[PDB]
Amino acid sequence: FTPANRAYPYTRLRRNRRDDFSRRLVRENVLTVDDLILPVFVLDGVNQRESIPSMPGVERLSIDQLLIEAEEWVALGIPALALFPVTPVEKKSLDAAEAYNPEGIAQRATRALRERFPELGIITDVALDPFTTHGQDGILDDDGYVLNDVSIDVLVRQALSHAEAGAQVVAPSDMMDGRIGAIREALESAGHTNVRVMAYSAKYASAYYGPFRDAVGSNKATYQMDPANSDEALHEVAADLAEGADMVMVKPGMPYLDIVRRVKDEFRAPTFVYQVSGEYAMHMGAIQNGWLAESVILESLTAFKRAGADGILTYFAKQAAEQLRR
Amino acid sequence: FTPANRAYPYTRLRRNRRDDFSRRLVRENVLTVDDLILPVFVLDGVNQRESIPSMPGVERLSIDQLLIEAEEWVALGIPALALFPVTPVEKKSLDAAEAYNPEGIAQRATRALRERFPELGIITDVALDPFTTHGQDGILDDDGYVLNDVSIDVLVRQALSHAEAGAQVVAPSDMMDGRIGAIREALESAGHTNVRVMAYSAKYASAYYGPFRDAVGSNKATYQMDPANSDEALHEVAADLAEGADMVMVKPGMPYLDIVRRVKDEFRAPTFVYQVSGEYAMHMGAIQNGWLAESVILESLTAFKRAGADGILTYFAKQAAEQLRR
Amino acid sequence: FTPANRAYPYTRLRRNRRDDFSRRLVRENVLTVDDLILPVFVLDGVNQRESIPSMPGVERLSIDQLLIEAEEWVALGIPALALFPVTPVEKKSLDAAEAYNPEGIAQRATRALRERFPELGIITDVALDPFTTHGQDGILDDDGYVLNDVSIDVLVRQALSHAEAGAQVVAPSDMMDGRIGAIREALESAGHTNVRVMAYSAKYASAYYGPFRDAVGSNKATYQMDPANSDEALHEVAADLAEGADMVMVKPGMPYLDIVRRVKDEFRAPTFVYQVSGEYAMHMGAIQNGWLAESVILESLTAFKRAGADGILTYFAKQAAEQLRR
Amino acid sequence: FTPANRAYPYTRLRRNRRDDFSRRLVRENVLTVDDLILPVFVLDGVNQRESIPSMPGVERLSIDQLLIEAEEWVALGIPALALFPVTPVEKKSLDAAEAYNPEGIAQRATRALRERFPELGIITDVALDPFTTHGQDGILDDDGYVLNDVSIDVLVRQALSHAEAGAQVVAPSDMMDGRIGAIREALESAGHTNVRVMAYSAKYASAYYGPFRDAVGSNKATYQMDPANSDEALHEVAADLAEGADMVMVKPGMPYLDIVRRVKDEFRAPTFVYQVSGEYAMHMGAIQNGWLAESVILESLTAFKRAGADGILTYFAKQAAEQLRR
Amino acid sequence: FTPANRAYPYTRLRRNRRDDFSRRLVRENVLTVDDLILPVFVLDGVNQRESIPSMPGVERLSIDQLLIEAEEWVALGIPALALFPVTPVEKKSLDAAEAYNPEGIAQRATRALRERFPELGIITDVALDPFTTHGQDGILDDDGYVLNDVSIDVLVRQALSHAEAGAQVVAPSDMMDGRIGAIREALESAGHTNVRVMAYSAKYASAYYGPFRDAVGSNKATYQMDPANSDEALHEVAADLAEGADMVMVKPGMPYLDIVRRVKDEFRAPTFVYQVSGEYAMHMGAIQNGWLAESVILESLTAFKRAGADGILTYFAKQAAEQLRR
Amino acid sequence: FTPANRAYPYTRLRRNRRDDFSRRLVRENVLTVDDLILPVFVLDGVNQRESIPSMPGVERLSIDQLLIEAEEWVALGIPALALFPVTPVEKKSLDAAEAYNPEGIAQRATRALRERFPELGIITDVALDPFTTHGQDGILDDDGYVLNDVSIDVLVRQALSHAEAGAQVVAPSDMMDGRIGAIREALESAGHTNVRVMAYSAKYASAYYGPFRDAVGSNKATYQMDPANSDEALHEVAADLAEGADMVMVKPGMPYLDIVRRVKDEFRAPTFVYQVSGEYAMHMGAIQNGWLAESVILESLTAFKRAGADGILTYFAKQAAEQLRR
Ligand SMILES: [Cl-]
Ligand SMILES: [Cl-]
Ligand SMILES: [Cl-]
Ligand SMILES: [Mg+2]
Ligand SMILES: [Mg+2]
Ligand SMILES: [Mg+2]
Ligand SMILES: [Mg+2]
Ligand SMILES: [Mg+2]
Ligand SMILES: [Mg+2]
Repeated sequence: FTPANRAYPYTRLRRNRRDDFSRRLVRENVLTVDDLILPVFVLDGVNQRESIPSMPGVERLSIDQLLIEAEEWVALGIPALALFPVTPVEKKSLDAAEAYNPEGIAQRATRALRERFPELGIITDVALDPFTTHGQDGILDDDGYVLNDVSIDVLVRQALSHAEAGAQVVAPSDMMDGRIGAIREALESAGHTNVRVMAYSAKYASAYYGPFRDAVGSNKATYQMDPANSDEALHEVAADLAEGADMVMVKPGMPYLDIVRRVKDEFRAPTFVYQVSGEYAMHMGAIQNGWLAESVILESLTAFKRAGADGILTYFAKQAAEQLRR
Repeated sequence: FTPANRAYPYTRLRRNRRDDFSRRLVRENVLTVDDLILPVFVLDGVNQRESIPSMPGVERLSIDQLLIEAEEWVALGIPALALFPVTPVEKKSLDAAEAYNPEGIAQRATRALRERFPELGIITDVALDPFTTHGQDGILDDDGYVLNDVSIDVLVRQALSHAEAGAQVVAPSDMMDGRIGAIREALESAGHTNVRVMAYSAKYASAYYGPFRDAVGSNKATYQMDPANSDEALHEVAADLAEGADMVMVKPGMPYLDIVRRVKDEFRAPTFVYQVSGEYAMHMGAIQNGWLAESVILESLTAFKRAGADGILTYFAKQAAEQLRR
Repeated sequence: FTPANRAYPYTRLRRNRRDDFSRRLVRENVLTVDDLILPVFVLDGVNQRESIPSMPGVERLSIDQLLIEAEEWVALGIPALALFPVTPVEKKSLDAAEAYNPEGIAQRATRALRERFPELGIITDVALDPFTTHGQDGILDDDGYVLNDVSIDVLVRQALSHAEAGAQVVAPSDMMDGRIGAIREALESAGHTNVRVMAYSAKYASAYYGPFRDAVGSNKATYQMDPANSDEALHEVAADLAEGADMVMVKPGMPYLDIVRRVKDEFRAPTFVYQVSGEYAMHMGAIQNGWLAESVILESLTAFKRAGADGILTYFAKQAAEQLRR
Repeated sequence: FTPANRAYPYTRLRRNRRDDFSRRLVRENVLTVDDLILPVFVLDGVNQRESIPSMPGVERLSIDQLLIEAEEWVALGIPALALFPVTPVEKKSLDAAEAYNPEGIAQRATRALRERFPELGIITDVALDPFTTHGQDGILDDDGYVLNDVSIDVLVRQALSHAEAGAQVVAPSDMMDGRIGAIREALESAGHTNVRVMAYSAKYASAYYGPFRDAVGSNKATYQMDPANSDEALHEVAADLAEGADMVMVKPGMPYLDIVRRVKDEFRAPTFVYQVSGEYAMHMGAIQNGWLAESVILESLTAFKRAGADGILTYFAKQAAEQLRR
Repeated sequence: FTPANRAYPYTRLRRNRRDDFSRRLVRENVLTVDDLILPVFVLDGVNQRESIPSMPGVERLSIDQLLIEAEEWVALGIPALALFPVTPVEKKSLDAAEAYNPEGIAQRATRALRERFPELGIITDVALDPFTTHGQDGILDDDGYVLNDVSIDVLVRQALSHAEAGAQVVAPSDMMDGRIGAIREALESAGHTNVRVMAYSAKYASAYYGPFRDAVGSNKATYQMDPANSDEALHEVAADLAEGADMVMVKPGMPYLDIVRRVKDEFRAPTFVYQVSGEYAMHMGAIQNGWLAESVILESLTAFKRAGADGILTYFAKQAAEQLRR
Repeated sequence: FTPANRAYPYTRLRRNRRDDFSRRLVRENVLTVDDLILPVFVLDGVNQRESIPSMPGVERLSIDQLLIEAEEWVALGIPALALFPVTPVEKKSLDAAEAYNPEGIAQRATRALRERFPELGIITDVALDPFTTHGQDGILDDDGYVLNDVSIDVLVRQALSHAEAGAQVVAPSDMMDGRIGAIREALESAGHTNVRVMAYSAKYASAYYGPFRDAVGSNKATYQMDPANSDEALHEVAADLAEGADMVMVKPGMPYLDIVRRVKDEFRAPTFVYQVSGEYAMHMGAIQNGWLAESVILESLTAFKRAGADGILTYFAKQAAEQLRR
């Protein structure tokens, strides 16, 4: 940046703000539907639609209902969904075998969506915490610590089962060291040459995941990042890029826009951000109370674009796409 | 940033995360009470405390009551308050003369606080919109446009009145071009050599100010910044620094943490951020609903520190200070 | 850095200095107990406490006494100790076998502290100079030169014995080329996945180690760095990061704050610094003589934080923690 | 900095360390006598040499004695002296008039030295605190605050008196805002076109000045810098360069070597550093006690060179010069 | 670089130039004997000293005479010699076997100097052009092109024979791709752990080598660099650093000071420069004609230091060392 | 610079060197005649050509003879001449009045050339040293010091006289501070809006000017730059650009190519360099002696282009132009 000796009154920054036409001409960023990814909670069974108290307006959907809702998501131009299965309690186990079951919810939903909506991106969640008995992040040693490499073995099986089900993108959310490279080598070995890996690169140990936990039915500091740390996120992303990630993600979203910006600025790679359950809930609640105008939805999403995000995982994706088409 | 060829498994970023002691050693940023500024809403009477509906848990206080609660804020070590008077409708006018009234709420509160707590920082609000007939940002021309230099004349008189009342800091929130230099020159000519000017430098035309209206009882795009614009913020800050600001501020806060980052990175000057009414209300609502843990408060405030903020204007200051103490 | 055309009298840098509250608000760095690591000299035997003339106020402690003193170090919140055994003269030998003895002082002290204070970080010293016959840095060839790779073989055995004793961090202080990578591969091979390596990366051939030598009972230019060289430190650290170090350290401390700064700025990695025996002795002596106020202790430590250090090895850690709690 | 993929064992940084000749070839910085400035304490009488208790080995000297010892300093090639007069208590006053007295100690010493050693640089101290009733930094208001611009008026008269006495360099150590520009303009208007101004630009509110008080016989936070602050030093230096300083100084020295580094790196201007009384005393005390080898003197001074200093104000200048000669 | 708004007449850059003492204080670089390497031409036989018409004052020396002259080079403090054998015509051959002969001139001279002057650095020339029949750079294919990898095989044998003879540094001047890595691996494999490799990294196809060719008794564009190219030199040096060079050199010298500067600035590695035969001859000739003052010698060498060189190969090394001691 | 992991044998930098055509394609810089400025020595008579002993092949020419040879220079496409008058001793004086004489050699030559070759650039020398009694650089005070601002008064009158004579470019070589701004302001006030000012910005106190004295028939350290200093050159250039120079020059040339590089890199402004009399003489002497091939001329000039020069003042301009043509 060079200020170029710009000085009032020769320079008045209000002149460009004076009229809509000039504000439009100098506008640095615009949000479009191309930027939006919808996370969706997927139930077992048939003809199920369940509200989530902590996420007003978001429903968990059985696969038949998901296919029905998706017709309109596609009609709105939403490029991709991110699937989050709501695992039946009885399918949770010590070594998370359900993660790689070809008849698991994520795998079934994937095959169904790929057949019905061939152009719709399906991003699966590579993660053991939907399948472990008490939502722990992976396979535990005798001290209750999440074992890094052993958990990766299971994550790899899971990633392969998602690729087999036809997922165009797998997104590992587990925060094990080196899992991106492990998953990429396994995809490459098995001939899944074009399956994208969207790394959750700089994922923070956060209070903002609370409502998601309520939605899926479920310590973090030994794998997820300390919210205090910014330089560390660069090291996380550099490793995931070296290991072969096609896209890198920051999570949570708005509370870490500084991280989105540093990551985009330093690596110039496809950079994604998750506007998490907590962010959605606090915005929606404030809107319902009449504390915040509905225009806050697009403002919050524009923030991600300005900060350098290429795409945004957001529960507002349908509302935003509606407000963008209109 | 040099990645220095760090690679798994020689590099495992979980090793520093393994134990609390190493997490503490590598922790990049820590919030303290010396980062906190409490905004307070000030009433015109005596023995008055009112609850604000759209800001649950925030009260408007008469000066006598403000003096009482300030005992607690000072005991907690909160360095400064930012005063926001709740102007009676009868004192509102087209010329905003109440802005520089020696017996305006802001002026009376300042005098009372400076006398009772000589070490407590008082930051006054240099702004016409609390004093105009319908909350417009300044003096209007025939077209209803907020005239720049003519509004500045009033803001200067107001800043001088705050300095006369003993405010250590005046904070112009008006977003007229060149007002920082005009206020600084007036303060200098009048001999108020040490009155700090905290510029609201990069202040966005935002939906997040919604609940503030409910607190103080009140076209923004022609003076406040387009949320889409990041480069433009650097030009705003550069001008305010040239014009004599001792500190510069980004507003709103969490939706603009990338802006905080860029401003701190490029200017290396004292950088402040406002966690605005809508950010407070969003968080408080989710906490009250039991959707989010109370730990999000410290998490939200830590973000500002990590992003580069030196100080945070936050309605959570007392709560935060009590959590930091214990 | 962009100066932003800031000019007296519009800019007066004394305004922020005018009051405690504003000095606090703009304060760029603060020292906390999270930043402190205490080095401790450990004797053989029982019920031993020996003063060190060249390090007033520092005592060498047998393990029983160390456990007793540690209760209070932990109570003060000191996150970690760095152990320096005082090796009995008769246990020194040509090929430094004592370095890896499971019944060596460092190994015994480690097991005792890990059991008694499970949350306290134990940083061991990976070094052959406590175990060689005349304090030489490693294994000598027939010319009296310290052989690089042969010394690393012994250092690796030692590092493994520390990991076996339960040390969470091993800190190689030997300045052999490539020892960080050698030690990391051996830790990885043996399943010590989470043992941290705190590299003494840029360690200078220094006169400031004199009192430490007195404390432990003991040429340098062929392995330790020439104090003239700054660019070279970057090459040292880049290699240690590539080789898998979790933290990198500069030593001595205050005489090399420029190096701390370059290292933090260039690599953005966890950066440590040793305020060595000589630095402690000259400060303590000057304080005892009434030449320097006690406030110099916290000033010297604040310098490390400002310079970019994440943690500081300092014999003042107890005094500083006391003065920070109070 | 490009690490250029250097890796062990292809890269072994010990190879250049192997022999004295290669160490000499790669040596990045060398101290010489042309880096050294000797501060001297000057008495008001004749045939006077006094030992300073808190600065062992440093003497206060009458002008006749100063002239004698200067023969030795000149023979050693020390380029400049910095004069610090020891003002008799009777000459101290609220208006600090002695500061510009044509027969003040500083003015008499300057005239005598310029005549006797025409090639020797004389750096005078532009400062009010040697002349004020109780060593306060400048003229006080009713509240006991050091008034900026009014103190500057006195400093300007003083700088002019030093120039009239023939000083080649005036060095304002007062830390008033804008004094460099005010002194430069006065010097220019009076025709002292070639009088250099060595600004004390980044001078910290430090405990390290303790022994200086014992030498000269004498709220600092309101003009001197907070030790925590690094970015702020760049703003101080930028202003002094704009205002006409020929050289800029960091003070104290070794506790602020990161500041020396940053200042040299960003401005590429002649950069000076003061190894202050407390740094001297710390080192001298440890040497006298036999805790540190006398080689620490050259090591401490080499640090300044490596950090970026062009010149060092040091009480060790004569000792250093004798060591460099032999 | 930030100009810091420095402006005449507040800034007059002549003030620092006014007096010797201040010019000395701000002087950015100084040449010392530590910077000098003497190239020497070595004859077969005994009691030989031959003048070189194109290099006035430079003599070729048999080994006995070289030992005699070296006593004084060592007395002057010259840290190292670079040896250039004058190969007997009858020892030149198709496959340059003389390069690795343990009884070759370079090998014999090396053993003799290492025994007699153990502290003197001996830099040998790894090159096939002294041993090929018509001074071609290496082994020719059937088109007369210098084969890269086959020539490296011979260069490696030669480098090993120099290490065996005791050379502390080998300097490959051949400009084959990858020879630095090949030579380093062979040195490492054979246990020559500390033998330095001083790469001729960015060596240009130059007319300035003419007199050297006369001195040793002897197309270039297919291996030596085009004098037009600057970016290319960075690629050359990056590769040599990756391949394990301890020092990197630019050649010729003064006509490529821009390259010295870029190389030092970009890599921050030990950077050397050869002031070649042509540079020496044109300076010496101009001095002998009375066209240039003798002071041009030190000026030319100071240029290398200012440009960023750590050491200089120069036929003026004895004259310069004399003029530096005196 | 990103090395982009280029490694042998995948990267072989000899591949582009293999054939003339690829060498031509990758060639980074090319000298042309549009880079060349010819300095010429101008005599006061008619029918005069004199050989300069210390500049073999360079002639001093009367204006009539200059007009004749200029036919050839123009036919070769040389864009500009730099005039250096050879002032008769009778016209030399303490006040240097001949400098602005409308019938001075420089003024007469300019008028004659502008009329005869309207497209040929004429660069006059703004300098007092051709006109002062003993070749001193300007007007002297009682101490023999070259007074800055008083010399500038004469230089301004001279620059105006050159502009009146029709010079398109005035080039002040005097090294007084602020003279560029003073000349620019005078030219502007007099309406010479398009007269270019080519500042000698970074002109070193050099031995390389020796033969120039023999050409024109004639303490430098107090105005010309110390050869040791590089950072200082950037401050000199920044000032001249601020003061209105259209182009800036480094002098001497080849000994300061790092300075050319830094100046072009930092300012990106039209950058010129003087291959001075001593550089010419060194090269010419070696060529005449048969020590160096005539190809060194183009090699020396290509260096300037590669270093960043836009134009070169060179006594080889005619030779170079003839070589470039053929
Ligand atoms: Cl004030
Ligand atoms: Cl003067
Ligand atoms: Cl014109
Ligand atoms: Mg990771
Ligand atoms: Mg503005
Ligand atoms: Mg190392
Ligand atoms: Mg200042
Ligand atoms: Mg190469
Ligand atoms: Mg100049």
